[PDB]
Amino acid sequence: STGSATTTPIDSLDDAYITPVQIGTPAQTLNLDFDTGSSDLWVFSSETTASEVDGQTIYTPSKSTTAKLLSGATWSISYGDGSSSSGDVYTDTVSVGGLTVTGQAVESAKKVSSSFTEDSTIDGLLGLAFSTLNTVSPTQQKTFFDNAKASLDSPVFTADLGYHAPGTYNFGFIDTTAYTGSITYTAVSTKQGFWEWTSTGYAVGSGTFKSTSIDGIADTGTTLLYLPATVVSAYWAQVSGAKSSSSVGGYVFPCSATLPSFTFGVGSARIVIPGDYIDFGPISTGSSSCFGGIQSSAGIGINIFGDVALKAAFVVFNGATTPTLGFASK
Ligand SMILES: CCNC(=O)c1c(-c2ccccc2)csc1NC(=O)CNCCc1c[nH]c2ccccc12
Repeated sequence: STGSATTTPIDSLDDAYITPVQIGTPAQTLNLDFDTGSSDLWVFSSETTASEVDGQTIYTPSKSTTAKLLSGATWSISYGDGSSSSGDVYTDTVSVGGLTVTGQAVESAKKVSSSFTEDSTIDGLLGLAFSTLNTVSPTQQKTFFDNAKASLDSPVFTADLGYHAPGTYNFGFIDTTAYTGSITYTAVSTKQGFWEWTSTGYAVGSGTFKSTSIDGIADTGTTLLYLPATVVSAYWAQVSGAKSSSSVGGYVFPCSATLPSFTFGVGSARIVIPGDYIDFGPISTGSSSCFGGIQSSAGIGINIFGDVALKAAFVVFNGATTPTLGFASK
């Protein structure tokens, strides 16, 4: 089997991407944020504290003839940005772009934090990292991909995120028309539960490529590109007037600037992130100071190849017995 669904930026800055998902019988369609950096499929629901719902579409398990309460199961997750959510668990039928999993754990939110309440466009998250990160207790649950994998034509999914435009998530096949050149595959460590790999280096604009190992994660659920302070300083040094602002929480730059590209290495291959992908607009409405899309990972503890990086590429998440990642230009 295979599945294919369109993913759409939630706003004009590509702050996140939402993908429609069918849950239950009859189908309830929710727009979920496909997140290769976490492993819980959780949703706004009829159980969510009412003051914490502000425009989201909710899953109502009582209206699904295939929903079953998973007895005694709860979940609770906290992310590095400080956001969180928690609740109970149902199993139900979940479909993505034609690919169906029965008995998928659907984690129903009783509580969500302010960042989630404030994003009316995101009805929940669909985790695509490794199932070892799943938070359901006392019995850990599997991701959608883990559940679907054996049935797929090939045990893979691909992310093709658009810049200011829709893109595609495919499950079970590689669309050879969706990229240019070849796909370069690179080794993955699953030890931290992430799609963790090692970039071979970087360049800033038309500058010389610096060969250096940068370990980090391929994370569709993080907006920005978080890299070591040395690398980030080298990038922003090329933008006149750019500075790290403690008050704003990272590098900012004059909105009148033309940003250089940023290149990262995948083996001998090179993915080029155009400069405009790195512009995240005024820090506050009407400001002429703009927020940068490349920021320091110092204090995260890991580097994160988030949407800013991934949207410059066609990305293969290969869930073969030894997982790997593939990157192609497009
Ligand atoms: C800044 C978002 N990323 C993280 O927190 C994160 C971290 C992390 C750890 C410590 C400090 C900062 C970041 C490691 S892996 C990792 N990746 C994820 O956690 C992926 N899931 C993001 C879920 C998420 C958090 N806030 C949102 C708001 C809208 C849509 C999705 C979200």
